[PDB]
Amino acid sequence: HSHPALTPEQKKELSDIAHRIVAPGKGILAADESTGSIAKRLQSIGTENTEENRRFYRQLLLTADDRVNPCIGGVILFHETLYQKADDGRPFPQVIKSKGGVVGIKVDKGVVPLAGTNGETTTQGLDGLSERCAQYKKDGADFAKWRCVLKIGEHTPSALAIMENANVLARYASICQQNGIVPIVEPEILPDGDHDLKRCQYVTEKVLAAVYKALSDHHIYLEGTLLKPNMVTPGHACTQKYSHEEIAMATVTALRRTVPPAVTGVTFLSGGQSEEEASINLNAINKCPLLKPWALTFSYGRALQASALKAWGGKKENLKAAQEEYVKRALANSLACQGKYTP
Amino acid sequence: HSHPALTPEQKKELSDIAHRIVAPGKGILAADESTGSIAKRLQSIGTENTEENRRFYRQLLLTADDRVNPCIGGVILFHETLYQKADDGRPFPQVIKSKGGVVGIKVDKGVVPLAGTNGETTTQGLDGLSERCAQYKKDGADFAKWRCVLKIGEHTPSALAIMENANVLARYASICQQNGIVPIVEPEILPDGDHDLKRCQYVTEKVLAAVYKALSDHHIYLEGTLLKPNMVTPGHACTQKYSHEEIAMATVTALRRTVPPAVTGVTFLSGGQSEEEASINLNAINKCPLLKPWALTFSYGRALQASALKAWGGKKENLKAAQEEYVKRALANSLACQGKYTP
Amino acid sequence: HSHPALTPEQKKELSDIAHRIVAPGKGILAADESTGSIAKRLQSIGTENTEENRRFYRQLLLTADDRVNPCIGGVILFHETLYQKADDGRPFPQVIKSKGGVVGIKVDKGVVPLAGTNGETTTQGLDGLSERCAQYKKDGADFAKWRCVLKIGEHTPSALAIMENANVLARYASICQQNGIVPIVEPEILPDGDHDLKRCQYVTEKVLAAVYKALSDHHIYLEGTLLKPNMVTPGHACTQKYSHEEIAMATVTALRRTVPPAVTGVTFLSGGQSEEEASINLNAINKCPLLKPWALTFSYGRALQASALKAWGGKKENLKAAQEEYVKRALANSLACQGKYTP
Amino acid sequence: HSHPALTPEQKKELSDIAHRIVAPGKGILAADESTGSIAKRLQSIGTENTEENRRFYRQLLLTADDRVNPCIGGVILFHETLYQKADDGRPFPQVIKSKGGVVGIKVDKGVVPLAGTNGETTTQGLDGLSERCAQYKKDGADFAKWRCVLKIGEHTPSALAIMENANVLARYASICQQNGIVPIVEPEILPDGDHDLKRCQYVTEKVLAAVYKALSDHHIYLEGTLLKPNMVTPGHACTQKYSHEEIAMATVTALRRTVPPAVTGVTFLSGGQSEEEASINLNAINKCPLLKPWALTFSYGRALQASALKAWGGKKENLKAAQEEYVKRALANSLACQGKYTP
Repeated sequence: HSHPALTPEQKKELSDIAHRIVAPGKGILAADESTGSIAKRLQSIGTENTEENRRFYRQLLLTADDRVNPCIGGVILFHETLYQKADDGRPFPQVIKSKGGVVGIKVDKGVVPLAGTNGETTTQGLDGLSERCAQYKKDGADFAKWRCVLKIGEHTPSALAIMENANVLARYASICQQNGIVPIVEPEILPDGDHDLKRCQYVTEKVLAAVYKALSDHHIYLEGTLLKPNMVTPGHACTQKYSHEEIAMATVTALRRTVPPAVTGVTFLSGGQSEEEASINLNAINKCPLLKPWALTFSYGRALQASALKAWGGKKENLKAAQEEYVKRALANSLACQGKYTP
Repeated sequence: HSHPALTPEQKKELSDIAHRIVAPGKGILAADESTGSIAKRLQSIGTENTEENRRFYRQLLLTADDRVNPCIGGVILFHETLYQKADDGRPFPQVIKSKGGVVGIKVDKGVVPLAGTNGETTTQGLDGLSERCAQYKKDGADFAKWRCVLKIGEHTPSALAIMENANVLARYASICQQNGIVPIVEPEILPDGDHDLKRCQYVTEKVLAAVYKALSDHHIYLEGTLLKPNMVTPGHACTQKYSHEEIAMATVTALRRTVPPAVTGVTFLSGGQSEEEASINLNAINKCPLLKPWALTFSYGRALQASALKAWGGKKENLKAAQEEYVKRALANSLACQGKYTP
Repeated sequence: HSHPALTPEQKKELSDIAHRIVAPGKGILAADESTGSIAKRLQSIGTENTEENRRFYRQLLLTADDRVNPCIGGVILFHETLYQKADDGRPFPQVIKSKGGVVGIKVDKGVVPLAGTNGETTTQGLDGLSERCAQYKKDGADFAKWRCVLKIGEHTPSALAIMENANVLARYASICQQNGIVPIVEPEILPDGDHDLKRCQYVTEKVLAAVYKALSDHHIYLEGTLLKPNMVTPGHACTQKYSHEEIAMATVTALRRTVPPAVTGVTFLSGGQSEEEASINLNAINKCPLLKPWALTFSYGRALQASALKAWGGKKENLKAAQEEYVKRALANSLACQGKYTP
Repeated sequence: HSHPALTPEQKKELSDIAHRIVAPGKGILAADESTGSIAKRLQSIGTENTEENRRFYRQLLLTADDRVNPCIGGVILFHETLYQKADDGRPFPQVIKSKGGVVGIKVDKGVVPLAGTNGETTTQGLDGLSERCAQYKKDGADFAKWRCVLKIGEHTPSALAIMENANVLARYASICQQNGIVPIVEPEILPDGDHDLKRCQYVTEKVLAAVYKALSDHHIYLEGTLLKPNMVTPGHACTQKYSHEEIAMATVTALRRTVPPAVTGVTFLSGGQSEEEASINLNAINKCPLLKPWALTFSYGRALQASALKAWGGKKENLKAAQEEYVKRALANSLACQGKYTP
């Protein structure tokens, strides 16, 4: 017997938000760095960690030139950044919505170790998620993000890790879709270790298959979700070298065997890659001569803002220059969304 | 760790056969009627059941005019019909391969009752399937067929029935793909009972999701398989009337949420429908304004040959007339494969 | 490959605690009533809800006569009651440990609705459970409790509800066993509705089988856990009347088909039963002529303290009389643990 | 909703047969050796393989002295041996039933390779099993046997192998229990390789847990089945030496964590062990100071008849001497069923 989890109006608004995010040529900026990760990033540049420094850095990211308006369709924020205001007086959700963006929020509470496994982790943050999601929906957040970690090792990932992460992702997506918030499912597979394209493709297919089976078990409206996978790439210690066409073929082949075409868009990770090779690989993925029935776009945390963070230096007078670097990367990644990129 | 079930040459030949079957404009004739079903069909026309009568009827089906050559890309046969010869001297696999067809064979051994359930059945025929598939591959069979039965009732289908049928279908597809034979997965959902489009769509999504999860568990090469579903249609005793656009929208929506686009083609059933409404519904399915990244074609047992069986009458001198009726339906269904059909 | 979740010393201390709790003749008092439930219970007696009233009621429960010392081996407390002190100066964990009890704590955060189902709920409270369990282990808590709710209806419980509750219970038990705390798994099946013994036994067997499969998937040390099921009883609106021997036979039969004998003890619920019929049914369960290879004891919330709450009346001078009623029930339930009870 | 797979009379007769087989002091002789295995065994002794030689060897096994009457409660036969007659005129089922035995039959059709795995096999023989089981029930067979093979390796057994073997075993047990035949579930784990007690215990617990979950999914009457596991023993190439008490503790510990006490009996394998060490290990298992709520007995193929096959030599005049050796082993194993054995 069928009891509908969503009314057709809820399905319509979720599909409308999900189509607005991964619109052709647009992508996602991931400004969701928590205090420890952004503390390490501000320590690398050599500045102290203060609320004013983080607010100024996200001012540099969010208040850029108007040329990024058909570049960034969605912005993932922290919980703190939702309640911070710009110096003009507008709060950051209004700054995002003023120039055509969609406000997001990273809603997980970190990783917990799984007992009995070889360093496998699950994700935390399911308690109070309905009240928090209603509160973020009142504050302008229209989509969310949840990050699961899986690593390739000797016998890892086991069935327990993939099963638990798929169940937690489906529970998260159900709770988010009850409150009118488009969930972004992110089964990140770590590129650590030494493993070729074939094993990474195998693990990607198994993890994505268990994820979509768990999404089918929990009555998830697949047209109002987004997928956030990592590109099928060799490990860091792998000695064999692969062309970008082989990486793109492995990624599109691992995606086409699992992902149903009702899913609205696919937003790739950077995943420890360089700033230029991520756009090169995304341009190669969008140039693969297969039939890809979804949006292939970017959700880059480091690969959008690393050059801007370097050219900033913690000094205010460098601002525009740093912003210009960011704008450059955004423009490049927009062409990487369309297959029209060339370096 | 990954141990490949198939070498790249096996993947290439399976993809080549699967692309040859569901080629644009082509479809599947299902002449696989066993002795009991074809005995009831010959009793309805009023002729005795003899080997010569069945051989003559399949002569009428297989030796038709050359206008069905870009209509029928594959023909499913019985075990007996593989070893029967035409009166010209050519055996029926050579008659099929001479005009551009692909020879198939129905390989299951019927249905067995599942204990503890409410009239739910599983499918039989896994023993000796590797030797039988190698023998049929020597005799010209390049694809196979396996039929699972699921009915919608009060609390049926249960989890046990869908789990068992998906596991048996995946085991069948693994055994067939080991021998170079493209498997056709057929999870038929019975249209008996009174149930609307929404419950049939719900059961279709759940059954197809469990089927493709079991196919992912058994390392099936999804590019070298075919899918044989039933159209999402209301029950026989359902009082509500639905347009063909609503049936087509429900079918394409139930397919797009589950089926990954690596699957080469989708061959629909007739499923107790009339001869004209099946082609009308297939033309409506191919005219749906959604993005459908696979081949939508027909595999019609009764809806191709019912008019030919009626116009035959068991008399030899009627032959061409009966054949002409069959040719008409084939031509119509070819346009139903392309969306260019109109009655 | 096997990576041990627990060292042998952790297994030894968990088995020692679990053997100390369900020792022969001993049982569990469930004083874990939260502020809403105990607010309804104090409203039924006609007293206001204050911290002093709840502290005095749990003083009446915990500081009773020394005749309950071979009666109660474990006491489940609230989070608040761990930090409340008696008027003598001893905190309530020290009052429990002074006379031979084991301190427990109810650690879940309530129930959340499951989307798409017919009124089915999952349980909340997984975030921060490792830090909370280490904190409670520092404060004297040696076991925990987690309550999942499942109801029998038209098509409920579905596979989604039992799967999600079993996975959440196994995750809870893993997190508790990492910190040296014996988990008590409670899959409560609601007695609401009209259903006979056979359907309640069927649902109990299916739920307990999925629970123990999920416990096997998560590497749970089964010798250091406890099981908290409900007695297999007909519904509230069921018209058929059953003897206590039939209820006991259905309970022992549903337990013997699922529960492996490595589980240390089984602590039954009251489950909305009367004060005397719970002890009668437990005496019947311990008098069943089958081989029961675990501890059959009680964990009664209402069926231990209802008469004491009634004879208290909110007046201090009634105290001993109220306590005497409680002591009576405790003594009776101790005989209900041993099969030597008679009314 | 519950539809009973078995009436109470069917449950009563299955429980009666299952209690008659594993009666205290009794065990199972496995004379089910097929023509290839018994051909290798007769080639080792140096005699030709003929129907008369196999009939005479099973005459030596089945027509022994009356001292084996409270030793052997059940005998597993081949399909051929059911229809062979003794020289006195009685067919072999009547020879078994005359002195208090129960006639069994090995009903599987061998092992099939699983594609994509590292040398993992599934079991064959599900087709026609209802008609074959009704035929064997007419011919005096009251129980059956089915053998699944699982090996421990680098990453084997995978989830696919254990899932498929558990599903096939549950389907087999359902089909056998529909026809009034007690199924004997045998998940044999191969002792090949080099692995300690801990990994063999881990694999035994995982395999038995998935087996009993699949038995719960298929509505199997657990009181009318038998379990046929292998003893938890180190590998053949394992360098570490273990006492018989450690092997017995590992076996009873792996059994107590999984097997519910509704299962009537546990019949251990020999599993490539010597003739005396199997009885020594079974005596150690029955002397373990844990609570074991089922029958612990033997089902020995080679460890009962190896000395009789050696002392036979293919010569008729040696008969009684060979039979005497067999009787000795049977007597020893009867004491190994009771814990009263000493060498």
